[PDB]
Amino acid sequence: QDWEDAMETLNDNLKVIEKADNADQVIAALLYMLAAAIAAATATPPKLEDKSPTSEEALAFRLGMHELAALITKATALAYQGLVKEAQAAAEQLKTTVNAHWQKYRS
Amino acid sequence: QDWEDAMETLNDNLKVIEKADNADQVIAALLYMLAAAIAAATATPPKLEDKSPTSEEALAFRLGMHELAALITKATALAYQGLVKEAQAAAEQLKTTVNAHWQKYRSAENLYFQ
Amino acid sequence: QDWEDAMETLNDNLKVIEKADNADQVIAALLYMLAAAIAAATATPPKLEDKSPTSEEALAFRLGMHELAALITKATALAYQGLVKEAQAAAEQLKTTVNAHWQKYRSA
Ligand SMILES: [Ca+2]
Ligand SMILES: [Ca+2]
Ligand SMILES: [Ca+2]
Ligand SMILES: [Ca+2]
Ligand SMILES: [Cl-]
Repeated sequence: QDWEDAMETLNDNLKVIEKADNADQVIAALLYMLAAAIAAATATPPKLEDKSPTSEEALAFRLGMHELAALITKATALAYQGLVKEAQAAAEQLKTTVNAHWQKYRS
Repeated sequence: QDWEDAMETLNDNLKVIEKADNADQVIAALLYMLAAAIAAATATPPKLEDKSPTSEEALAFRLGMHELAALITKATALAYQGLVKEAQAAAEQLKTTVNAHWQKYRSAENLYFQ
Repeated sequence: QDWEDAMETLNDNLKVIEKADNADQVIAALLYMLAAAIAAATATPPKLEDKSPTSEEALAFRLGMHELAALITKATALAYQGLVKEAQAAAEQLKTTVNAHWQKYRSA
């Protein structure tokens, strides 16, 4: 999947998490988000199409995707413990961090 | 030897997944693969022994191992849902990707000058 | 968020694992450790404040954190199979790794 596909998967699974009723649906959605965040870190967003992958700018992009994976993993740990509303709050919060990355690198 | 060892762990656990009878057996094998994929991205394969770790070619290698981690994680999501046949099919697909990475970065010395 | 805050989360959750009685307690703590290791790889520790983020020294730091995430994930696989004592022994090994990394990268 290209970068925009991975971002769509993040968007689609955030919507699943906010409507979820039990931990298993929240964890499954977070695992799909984690896979997408890892994939996004290996892809090239539009704003970086012609940049050297070892540039400071490309590294900052990949680190930003790694930050998303950290937050997704923390929300997975909350949900694993049965703290489903807490994991849902964490997902709502990391929606804004995902959005920051999306807006920075899209188009 | 670290990269070759990780690749062996990937191949070993793909066989576990093919023989698995339930979701928990598949998930455990995928978690071992994910650990080996992450470890492999910190290793230097034979093809890159002489290159700067900050070179483009070394980064491309690391991102290729991260691609494998993403496929493994997706298979793990399928197995967590109970979609065992689907996770097994995803694993058969990532075997092809593991093979491609292995052929790209392994030592080619047996093939020199053929 | 601090590199130091991620190191504290790793330290805290190693104590949780050492006192655990069952696999789910170990798995939850390992997942918090995995989140912290990933987060730490995106931070700049004091030792690296004077270096380019694209330097070999910064890359070695990030790969040391990735190495820690691999060990954490392997301990999670052990605990997922019910091998609680094995997972706790793996955690004792990564205590050493976390300590070494802390000592290396703290202080400018
Ligand atoms: Ca597409
Ligand atoms: Ca069988
Ligand atoms: Ca503190
Ligand atoms: Ca403290
Ligand atoms: Cl076999």
